[PDB]
This record gives sequence, C-alpha cells and structure tokens, in this order.
Amino acid sequence: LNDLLICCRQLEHDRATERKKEVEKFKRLIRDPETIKHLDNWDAVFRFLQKYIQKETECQASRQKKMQEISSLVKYFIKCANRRAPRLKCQELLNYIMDTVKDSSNGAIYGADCSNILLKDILSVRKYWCEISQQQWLELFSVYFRLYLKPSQDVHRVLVARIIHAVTKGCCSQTDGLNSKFLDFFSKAIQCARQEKSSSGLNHILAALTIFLKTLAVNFRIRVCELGDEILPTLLYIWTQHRLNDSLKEVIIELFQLQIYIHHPKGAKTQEKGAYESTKWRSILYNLYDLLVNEISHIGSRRNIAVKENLIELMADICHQVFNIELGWEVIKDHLQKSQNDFDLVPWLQIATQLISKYPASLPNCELSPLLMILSQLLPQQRHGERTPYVLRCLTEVALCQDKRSNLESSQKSDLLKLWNKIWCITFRGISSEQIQAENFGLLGAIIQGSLVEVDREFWKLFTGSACRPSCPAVCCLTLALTTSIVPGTFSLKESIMKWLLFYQLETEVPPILHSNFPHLVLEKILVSLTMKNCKAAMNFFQSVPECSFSEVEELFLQTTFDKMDFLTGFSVHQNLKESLDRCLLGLSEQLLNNYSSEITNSETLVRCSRLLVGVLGCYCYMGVIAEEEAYKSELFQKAKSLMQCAGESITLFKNKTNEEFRIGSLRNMMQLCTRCLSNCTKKSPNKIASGFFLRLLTSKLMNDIADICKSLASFISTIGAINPLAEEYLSKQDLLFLDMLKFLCLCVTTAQTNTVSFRAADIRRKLLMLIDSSTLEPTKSLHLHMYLMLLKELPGEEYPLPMEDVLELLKPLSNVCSLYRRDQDVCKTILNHVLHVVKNLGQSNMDSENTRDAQGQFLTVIGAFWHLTKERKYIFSVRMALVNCLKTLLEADPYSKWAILNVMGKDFPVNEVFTQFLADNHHQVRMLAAESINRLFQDTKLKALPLKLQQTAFENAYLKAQEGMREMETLDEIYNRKSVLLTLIAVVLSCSPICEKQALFALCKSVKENGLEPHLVKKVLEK
Repeated sequence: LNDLLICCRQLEHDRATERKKEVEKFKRLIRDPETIKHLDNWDAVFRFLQKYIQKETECQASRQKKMQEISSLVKYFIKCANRRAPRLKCQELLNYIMDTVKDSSNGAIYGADCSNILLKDILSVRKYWCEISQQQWLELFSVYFRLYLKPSQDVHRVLVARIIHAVTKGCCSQTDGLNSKFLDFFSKAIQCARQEKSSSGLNHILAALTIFLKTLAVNFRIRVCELGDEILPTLLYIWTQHRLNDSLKEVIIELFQLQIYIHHPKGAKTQEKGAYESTKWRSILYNLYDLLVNEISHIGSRRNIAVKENLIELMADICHQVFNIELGWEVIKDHLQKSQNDFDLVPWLQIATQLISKYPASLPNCELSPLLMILSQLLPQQRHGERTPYVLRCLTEVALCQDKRSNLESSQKSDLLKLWNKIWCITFRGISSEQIQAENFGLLGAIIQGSLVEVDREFWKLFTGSACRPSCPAVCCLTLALTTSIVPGTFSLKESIMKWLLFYQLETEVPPILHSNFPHLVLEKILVSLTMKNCKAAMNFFQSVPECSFSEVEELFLQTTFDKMDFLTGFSVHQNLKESLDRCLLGLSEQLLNNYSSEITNSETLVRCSRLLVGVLGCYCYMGVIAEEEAYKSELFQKAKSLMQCAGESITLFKNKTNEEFRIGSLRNMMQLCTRCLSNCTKKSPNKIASGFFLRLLTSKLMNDIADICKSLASFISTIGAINPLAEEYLSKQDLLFLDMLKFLCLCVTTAQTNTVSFRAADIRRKLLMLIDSSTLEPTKSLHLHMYLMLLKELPGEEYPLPMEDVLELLKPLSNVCSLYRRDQDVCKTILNHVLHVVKNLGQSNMDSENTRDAQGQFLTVIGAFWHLTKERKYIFSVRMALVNCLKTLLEADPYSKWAILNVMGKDFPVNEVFTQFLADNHHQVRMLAAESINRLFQDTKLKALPLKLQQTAFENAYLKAQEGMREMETLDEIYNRKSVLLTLIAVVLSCSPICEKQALFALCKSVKENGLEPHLVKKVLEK
C-alpha cells in the first residue's frame, strides 16, 4: 500500500521521457494483493491520473495518437477500478466526464470515447444510476443537448442521442423530473431535423421525447397539448419527406398515439366530456388521418398482408375522433366494396374490426345492415383465402356490437335476422377447415350468445364423432349453446357429446382435452350439466356465480375534469347419465394410469386429469346431488389421488438431480397448473369446492419434497439504462421454478386452514419462514429479494391471521432490506406496495401481548422512516403514492388511531393527521389519490360512521390543507389542478358523510367566491 503510493508519487515526479515508461510501470503496478489491500483510496489514484492527464495535455496532429492512448489508459483504469464492484465515487468521475467534453479543445474522437465510457460504465450501473442527483442529471442533459444541437455532424452524433435517451430516462425515473422549460431543446432538435436529411439521432431523440412527455403529462397537460400543436406538423413533414426507416416511423407512431391519448383521454370526444380541443389540433387530426390513409396502402406497412397492429389502433382512434370535408363509415364501406385484391382490403377490415370493438357506439345502427351485407358478400369464394379469417373476425365484432343495443327498430331487427341466418348458413358449411377453427367457432359463439340464429339439429352434430376435435373455441361455443338452448334427444345426443369430449385414443397420444389447457371449471361444468335433468337451468345456475401504462393518466384526467367519479356510485340428475359420465372418467383415468411411465410420460397431463376429476366432483357438490363426505369416498377421488401420487414422483426425481434443465420446463407448467387449481376466494362456488378437493388430494410427502427443493434452490449462486434489480432477465430457469413453487406453497399454506388436509400447514409455513432467516437471507441477491417480497405479499391473511411470532419473523428483515435499497426509487415503491399486505394481520389487537405491540412498532418505525425521508424530499411521486396507499391501509385498519401512531424524532403523529398532509402535494396524482381516499377519515370502512367531533375536525383539517395548497401559488395547469383537488375533496366528503354534509356544502358555497371555484364545475358535481 505505502510502497505502491511511493512508487506512484515517484512516477508522477519523473520527467516526461521517464513518464513515458512510468505510464506502463503504473499500468503494470496493479496486482491482486494491491487491489485486495486497496478496498475501501481509489479516488487518490484517480486524482493522480487526473493531474497526469492535465499535465500531459498542455504539452500538430502528432498529439492525437497520444490522446487516444491516454484515453485508452483511463478507460482501462476504470475497467480495472470498477470490475469487482463500483468502488469509485460517481461524483468526481461525473465532473471529469463533464468537463472533458465541455471544452472544444479536445479531439472529437476523444469526446466520443469519453461518452462511450459514460454510457457503458456510468449509466450502465444501477448504483451510479441511483446516486446521481437532480442537478447532475439536468446539467448532463443540457450539455449533451448542446453537443447534439451543434452544427458539427459526425458518426458520434448517434452516440450522443443514445446518451440523451439514457439521460432523460434517468432524469424522469430517478428524480422529480426536468423542468418544462426544457421542452424548447427537443423543439429545436425537431426544427433542424426538418432541414438535414441525415437525422442521425432523431430515432433516439424522439424516443426520449416520448418519455419526457409521459412524465410531463400528469401536470402541465395544456403545455403538452401546445407542444404537440407546435411539433406534430413537423413530424408529418418528416414522415412524408424521410426515407421511412422502420424504427423512426415506429417511434413517431408512438408519439402520435401519446398525443391522441393526452388530447382524448379514453376516447373523450367533446370538450365537455373530457377532451381538449383546438383548431390547430383538428387540422392536425385531419392531416394525420390523410397520412395514415396514404401510408396504409404500402408494402412496408405490413407472407403477411396484415398491417402492424399499432397502425391499426392509431387509425381507429383517429377515425373515432373524426367521424360524424366529411368523413364517416361511408369511406370504409366504399373501400370494403370496391377493392378487388386482398392486399388493399385486409387493412380496412382490420380498421373496421378495431373501431367496432373499441368503440361499439361509433357505428350507427342505420349503417349496420349495409355493413352486414358487404361482409356477407365478402365471405364466400368457393375456397379459403387470405381475407377469410379477417372477415370472420369483423363479423364476430359486428355480432357482439349488435347485441349491446336495445333501441333497434323491429323492421331493422327482422331485416338483420335474415342476414344473420344467411351468414350462419355460409359459415357453418366449411367448418371442417382446421385453419380457421378459432374464427369460425368464435363467430358461431357470437351469433349463438346473442340469440341471432335459432340453433338447428345439424349444429349439435358438430360435437359428435370425429367431425371436430375438442378445442378451446369449440368448447367455448358449446358452453354458450347449452346456456342459450336445450339439447335435443336425437340419453343419446348428450351421451354422444360426453363421449366426444372424453374420447381417449386407445393405447401413444394423450386425449385432446388433456393435451391443451382449458379455462378453469369449463369442461367440468359442461360435463356435470349434461347429466342434469334440465341442462339449460344447470348452465344458467353455474354462470350466475360471481367470479374473483398511460391508462392511469387518462383516468386522472377524467377525474380532474370530473367526468369520472368512482365514489357516489336442489337439482335432480339422470342416474344413467351420471353413471355413464363416471364410467367414462374412470376409463380415462385408468387409461392414463396404465399408460403412465416413470420417465417418458408427461406430468401436467396427470395433473390436468386430476383437476378434471376434482372439478366434476366440486360441481356435483355445489348442487344437491352429492355431499362432501360422500364425494370423499367416491372412486373419482381415489383415481385423482392416484394421479397426484404418480405426478409427485416426478418432483421426487428432481429433488436429487437438481442439475437437470429439461425437467424444469415441465415442472414449471405443472406448478402453474397446481397453483391455479387452488382458489383463495371464500365465496361459495364450484371453484371453492374443487379447490378444497384438490387441497385434500395433496399428501405430506409431496409437500415436504417441494419445500426441500425450494430450500435447495435458494442456496445456489440493448437496455437504455441500468437494469432494475427486480427485472426478469436476472432470473434463471431455476429461479423461475423456485418462484413458482414458492407461490404454490404459499397458496397451499394460506388456504389449508379451511379444510382438513393430510399435510400439516404449520410445518410448511415454518419452513417458508425459515427461508428468510437472517443468516441465510442475502437481500442484495436478486432471487432472495423476490422470495422475501413474495412471502411478504402472500403469507399474511386477515381472515385467519398469522401467529404474532410468525408476523414478527416476517417483519424482521424488512428494516435492513429498506436500508439496502434506500436510494432506488423503483425498489422502494415495490417494497411499499408489498408491505401493505401485512397490515391486515397487524391490526387485530385481540391478542394484545408483547408480540402484537412489538410487531406494530416494528412496522410503524419502518413506515415513519419512509415518511420522514419523503418530507426530506428524498422520494419521487411513485414512492409517495405507495406511501399514501400504505397510510390508507393503516387508516382502514385503525380508524380511531388507537395504535397507528408513528414516532419520528421523539414526536408522535397520528396516521389520520399525517394522511391529510398529502392533499397539498406537488404532484397532481398524489393529491388526487389522497383526496379520493379521504373517505377513510369519516367512516369505519370495516359501514358505521365515526364520532361527531372526530369527523368535524378531520373535515376542517382536510379543507384547511386543501386551501393552503391553493394559497401558496404559464401556471393555468397548476391552478386548475388545485381547484380539482379542492372540489374532489368536498364532493367526497358530501357523498360519504351525512354528519358533515351541511359543513361541506357551506364550504363549497364559501370557496365558490373565495377560492375561485368555477361555478359550472361545482354545479356539475352537485347535480351528480
């Protein structure tokens, strides 16, 4: 250490001729013991190299090579300094990279190399990706945009843009964003892009602009609309003039879609329904429709003749926004009719299909009949063409749209009935084709569900014999045929259908139903209902049970404009058929059992068949045919248990040969199947009873083997910016398998308590908690973070809480984990989202021992640390939203704040008082989440109300906070946003509280004149 420093000082003090050899001497001076003893410093040798460079650069073109050399040297040094871990501090290295490229004296290749080091070594490391402050991000963005905007053109310009694309992604996701005054830069980069044909970095500049606009859309929406009005004509001109590179057009389409989303949130058409309108925007919309219409009739817009879907969605959005120069469905019908070849006809079919599906009200009922006639004329060509699957999908969308309308005239309905009968006649013939089985059966199901065509006896012949194989579309059409019709008697047809569904090929192909996954409890319901006295009643009874991006910004816009307000809103069975079904099931199960081999036979097929058996039993037990106790003694249960035993030995084999990789593919599939076999929902349904039967299937040995393999698997050892540590690309096949079996074990432990099972849930839960033991758990490891997060999310349950010791063990590693990932915003948000599920077990103070108090304090200190850091401006709006959600859950679990008090700096804060503070936040999303969730302060929400004084003081504090947020105030967007929060809070209080109704109404009356609330808006709220 000291000797190395002395040698470095001597080399630095040597003469230039001596320094020439001293460079190589210092390069070779590094060694493994030197690095081992140097772990802390590296900054000392960094400044040594820095003054060496500053002295060398001062002393023609002959210097250029030297520069290259020294560049390589520092690069090599960096690669040697940060190879094992990022020991080198980000700050001074960032300033060095800043000022080496800031000056123009350095060579262009030197600047390109320095930018290469910046991109590949600084911005590619998560730690440096996080420790960069907001000022550093803004200065790097500014200087690099100045570099890009320079008139000098080289290859490195492209590499400049890739830096900016990175920098913006680092500025919009790790800090509170960059100021809106930076919108000029991009605008400049756009305007010059009009002149130069090269457009070296436009592909990355526009992609970074998309991220900036997405971040800058929650606030300053009018500013973004004006920016779009400014730049969109230039983008249209670029599209028309440019060489049309696929990446550039793809990014431009994304920008156009973002602009449409911002202007028309979720299809808002009129200004009074949430849309923002301008004359320039309307002209832009018409020009962009013309551009898309022209560009669609191109070879590259798509062997395959289908236009890429993003173009189709953009075209459909534009058409919906410009349909009422006159535009309408007339041009679509004309293009559908006149076009001869399928090249120019498929795009219009796709446009019509997407427009009808996304906007069912966009097609007038007067034009429905001509469209149906055109589609019927387009169906047949005596054979199967390229256009047929698209025509079938368009017809399916039309059929689904028709059934959603009740204002249809009788003459119109009777005319459409004839066309639908003709359509059925056309499509039913030619159903034997395997290529369009999905589309054909989808059209048939759409027609049947709406009762558009009376089902004939020929239809029921489809699900018999070898006419068609059992598939998801065919079974989904059959489950609607049973729902909306009665099977004819051609004891014979029902038995034939049951045999067709359960037809097993004798002696080695698996039956088709076992081969492919089917929707849960869909085959079982059909099979059970086919044996019932009244098939249609059984189907309807089964169907009557209840089941268990930029969209958020559009919802926030709608809430801000107040167009969206979430608040203020026994049977009898044919014995012969029942026994025939049991005979078929026994035959299939024993056929699987005998054909099963310990090595070659698949495992997910056995699990699928056992799922079918237990689903049939659960469907029978849901009705009055069979009780649970008798179902436990049925031969179907024994066959399912044997199937489970056969499947378990596949896991048992893997328990020893963990090194295998081909086993993992099947093991993951079978784990997913077993996971979806269960159901955590508690409402009585066939799903719950089937899940109970499947729970009783599992044995103790299989569960112990799964737990042992999970224990073993945890002991093992391009992208724009740095990779998220929670990213899926860090997960190997074994890691994914471990995550699957961990979820399966968690579900089994959670839902075992309701029934009586062969395995002990306590031991498995003890092993699961042993997985996150302090000695073994390494939070920095990617797999261990996922495992801990999954355990935090899945283990707690309000209905049957964890023992307080188990909850204490669960929260034990939380503080260290949060300390480790303090600077990572995404990981902090995920941790806050996942720790919210502990509050349900935490809240119950029935066993108010030392353990309950300890667990409550342990959770509250972690939440208080996050709140204190948030007040210290250490977290972005996403972490603030996660914290608001956690505080909302705490308020739900303790309305009176008996125990939900967080202590910071020796000061106690009730959660109710803290939650009000977020009403005056600097981000509109957090404000409108707090305002929308403020109803927890007025009702128990466990729907009893709260005491008079508590409600009064809560409303007074919330109203004062909302007023204060307004008071401390180009800026039109902020004013509108603050008024929206005030009005939303008052409306929520009015809707959720009869005690404070008069007070809220008087507050609204006062704020109409004091805070300048727009009367036309509060009137709209008051009408609702």
